[PDB]
Amino acid sequence: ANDKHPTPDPAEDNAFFPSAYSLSQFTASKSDLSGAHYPTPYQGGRWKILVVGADERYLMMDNGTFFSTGNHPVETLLPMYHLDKAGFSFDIATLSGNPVKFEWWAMPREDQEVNGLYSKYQSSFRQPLKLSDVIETALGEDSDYIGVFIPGGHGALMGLPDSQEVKAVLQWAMKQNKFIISLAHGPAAFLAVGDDPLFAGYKIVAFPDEMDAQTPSIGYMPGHLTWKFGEQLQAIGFELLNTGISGQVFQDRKMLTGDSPLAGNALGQLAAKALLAEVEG
Amino acid sequence: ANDKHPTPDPAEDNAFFPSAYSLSQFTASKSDLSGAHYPTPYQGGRWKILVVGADERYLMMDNGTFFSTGNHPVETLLPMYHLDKAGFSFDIATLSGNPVKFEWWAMPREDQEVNGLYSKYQSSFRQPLKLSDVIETALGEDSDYIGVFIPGGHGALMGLPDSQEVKAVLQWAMKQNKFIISLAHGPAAFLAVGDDPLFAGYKIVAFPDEMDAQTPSIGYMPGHLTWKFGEQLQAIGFELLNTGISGQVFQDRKMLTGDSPLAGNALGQLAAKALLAEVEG
Repeated sequence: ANDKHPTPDPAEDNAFFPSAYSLSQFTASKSDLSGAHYPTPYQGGRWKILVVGADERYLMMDNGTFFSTGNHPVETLLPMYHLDKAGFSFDIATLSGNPVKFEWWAMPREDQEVNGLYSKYQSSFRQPLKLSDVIETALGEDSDYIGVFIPGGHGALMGLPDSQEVKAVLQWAMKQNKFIISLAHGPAAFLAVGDDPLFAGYKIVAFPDEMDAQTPSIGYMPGHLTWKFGEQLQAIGFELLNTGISGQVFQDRKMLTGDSPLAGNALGQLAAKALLAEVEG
Repeated sequence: ANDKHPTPDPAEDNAFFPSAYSLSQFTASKSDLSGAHYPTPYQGGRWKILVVGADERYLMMDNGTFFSTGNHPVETLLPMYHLDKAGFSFDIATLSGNPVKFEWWAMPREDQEVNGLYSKYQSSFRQPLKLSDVIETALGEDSDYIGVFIPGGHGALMGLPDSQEVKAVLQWAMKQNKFIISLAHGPAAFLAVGDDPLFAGYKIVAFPDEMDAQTPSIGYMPGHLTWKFGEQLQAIGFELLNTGISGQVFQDRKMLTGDSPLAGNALGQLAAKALLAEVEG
């Protein structure tokens, strides 16, 4: 079971899940969720958070094979767990309006708390809002969103990075001074601003490009990525604070980020703290 | 293959492929592709067929499970095979721009010609055009599209039926008197016109709602459809000509339709014929 060959995904031809060996290395049956206790949660009932998920599971590799990916379930659910306990609700959307796609092979199958949160929001993940509608009717100056959460997973590398709709959402978050929460490959979505220097100088942590060039060696992916989101973010003004991963998180004003799936819990704590602080006043 | 239990799709939670039993009844290792010989095929190198495929594989059932579907490969590749033989090219697009999703469980693995056709357009199916780009520059008054092809498969029931972009394509096709080719569940895409009476009085064949209501009994789908595309088509003026399925195709002006996966070959011949007759007009 310590095999390094990518595992074929029967749902799609020439598609592969991470090899068994890489799975034993980067996934676990339980998550490290902890410290999700907030004595004074938000009771206002107005402020919620918008989640922009990935609507595609299959990412094209340089060799033509499809990496069977999507949003990373730990990177998505842990931050949501803390924010949920902090008293905030979530609206879930995708660009196409099609179901959010998770990397189910990374789901902690024996983690009761994490599974219970997905259960709470499964109807929304499976039948999300279409982002265009949210832009049309739920943003603007008096939106009920206190922030936007863009989870990682390689699924975030598709659509989001060059979507005018994502650009609209980011422009709104900045113009209305809202929280922008992301981690790992999630920050690839920030590239949607194009050459609009909206994020010049911002400091973030994100999944290291170098590691993406390395995981295929143990079959985590069936080929290599066709572009590097890290260098692109740097090209438009972001300062990447990390070169490795350790579950590190960082807050630059209202921009909260995490470096990888290891940062799921730390990010949840970080954001819960920031959001509660703002409503506290 | 006697097993009638829906088969778990490992890529997605609570998603199921058709039961082994239903597959033995509705799919085969080879197709009935035949008579794809056109003595004098089109050689002008201009006219093309626009293909609008399905970008989503998971359809929500009435019981909350997902039917692991997509476009039906036979319904898709046979009409294309003939038109290819006829000398016409194709542009493949999806609403989101995400990869066309095929019901791979129905692909004839032992069909040489069919598999070779897929290989030829493999890159376009996996990395299709986004419909909005096609609408911005490929339509108009002097388009190179001689017709539009919308293949079936239950994947066609998602996105297409209420897409404003599909509406633009169909209103355009009708205004410019272009061929509209579809079969089985593909005609559900015609509902995109909403309340435009454009199709009043048209005769077409399509997969019967009555049949959809029963396939779940043998595990073809993990639940039942949440709506009936046939009844809605009738509600906007379409006259459904078929009660069951037999490979039946019909031509009413430039509306060319087939009744089910069985109509793939005949629709290809019908389309090839109609298009060849016009180009020589």
